[PDB]
Amino acid sequence: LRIHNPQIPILLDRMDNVLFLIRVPDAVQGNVLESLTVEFGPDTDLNSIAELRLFYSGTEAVRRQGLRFSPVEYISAHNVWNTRSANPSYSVMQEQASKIGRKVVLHSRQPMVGGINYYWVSVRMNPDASLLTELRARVSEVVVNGKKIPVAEVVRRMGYGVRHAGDDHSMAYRIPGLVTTNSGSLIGTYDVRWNSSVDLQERIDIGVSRSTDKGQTWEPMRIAMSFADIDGLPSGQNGVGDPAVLVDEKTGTIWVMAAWTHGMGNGRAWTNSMPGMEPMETPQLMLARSDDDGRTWSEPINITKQVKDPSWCFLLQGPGRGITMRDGTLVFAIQFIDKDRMPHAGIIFSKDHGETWHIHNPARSNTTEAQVAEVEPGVLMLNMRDNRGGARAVMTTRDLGRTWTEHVSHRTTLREPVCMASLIAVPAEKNVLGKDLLLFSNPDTTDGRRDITIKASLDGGVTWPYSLLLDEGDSWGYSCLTMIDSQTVGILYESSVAHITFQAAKLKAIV
Repeated sequence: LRIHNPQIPILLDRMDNVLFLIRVPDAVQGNVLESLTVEFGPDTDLNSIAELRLFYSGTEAVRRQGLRFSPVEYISAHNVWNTRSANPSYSVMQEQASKIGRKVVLHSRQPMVGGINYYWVSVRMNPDASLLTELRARVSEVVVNGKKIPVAEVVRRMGYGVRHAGDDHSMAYRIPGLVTTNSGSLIGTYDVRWNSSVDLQERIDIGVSRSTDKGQTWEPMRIAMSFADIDGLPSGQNGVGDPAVLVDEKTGTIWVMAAWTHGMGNGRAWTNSMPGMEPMETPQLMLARSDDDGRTWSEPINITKQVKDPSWCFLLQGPGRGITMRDGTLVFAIQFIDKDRMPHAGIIFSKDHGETWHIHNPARSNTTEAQVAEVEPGVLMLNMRDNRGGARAVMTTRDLGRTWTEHVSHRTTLREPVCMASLIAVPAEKNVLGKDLLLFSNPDTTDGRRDITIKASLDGGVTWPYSLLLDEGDSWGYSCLTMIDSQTVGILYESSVAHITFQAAKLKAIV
């Protein structure tokens, strides 16, 4: 008998969350799993827990290869009819408890099938529980047919599903970006993929979720940018996506940069984009600004003619977030497909608070999505998705992209499955550790998007000896980081439990 505690976020806004997965390998037909006791750690706040229920799932398919802790996904992150509770057709509730003591006993009575039997324990939190709650629990005993068969450290963390599949009648949400305003508000940005999860071209708008209480609650979604019916073309041929967001820091202005595709049938923009300058010729590089803390958004500003070389097939921002430099320069990461269809990553910047923008030179060939951070005063570090595979490319520039210098961590220190990644810099004076800090988040693998992990470095990205695993499950993998306050990191990412998941974690739990 085995018990697995999955390292996945426990969502405050869910009615079910997988706490324990239980596989009974070779049961005797008719034997009853009579009781099961879960024991919470001494420091666990029991007032934060609303409910605990035991579920009996069925048996297993005979040809399913390997040790498995479930026959199917119990709680869907894609079923637009229910992403918040367990699918009743996969799990049969055996008992549920609302009086949560230090120990909670759950009973079943189910006769049980010969061979593999699946059980699991769900936990529902109070919707107002602290997002910094750490939940330590274990199955202290299991009783099967009168016997206390043996059972044989996982720290669970909370989250909030800022966007679920089907929310507000949108099939999917993707490409998260996250920043903190000058007033302490959190701005979450993302694709609103209405008809499906497919990339541009399609009906896609830029959505914004705003929180003023460090992520405990999120205000209803706002459409910060849309071109639904610009020239009478279908909104499905007027999509805008892959947003990047930044805060000016001196002005307080919030900027969102996104790529608007016009026409293009129902094909993919990455391969159908062609050179030129006009909207019908090539995708447009668009900006939208908010000067009231993200509540209201301006009409789109088209900066294509400012920075796009006519020979490029495609110019777009690097999705996620941008930065303000110490000297006031606003900087986004950008990527462009050149005339030969070779992609390059770079940076776009403005020295006049967003009124005008400039691009110098590409950092590296055959790279796409990137994020930029100021490791040292006047030194920008570009961390790039590299098509060669296996590892992030890392380069630094002191002249805003005129010349680029390889970093020692380049193609070495940060593995990836070729996926978007987030990088931010936190000055010593702005965090509880009192040291210059880099924070990095991506799927910590070389193959497959899973194991979303925050990594920290105390020596400018040469070494990353601190990490925090957030999500075991498979996901679409994109993520974005910000500092909530001096003590806590916030991450908005595509998880195995919600299309757009927010989590907060104490800096001291990582370092």
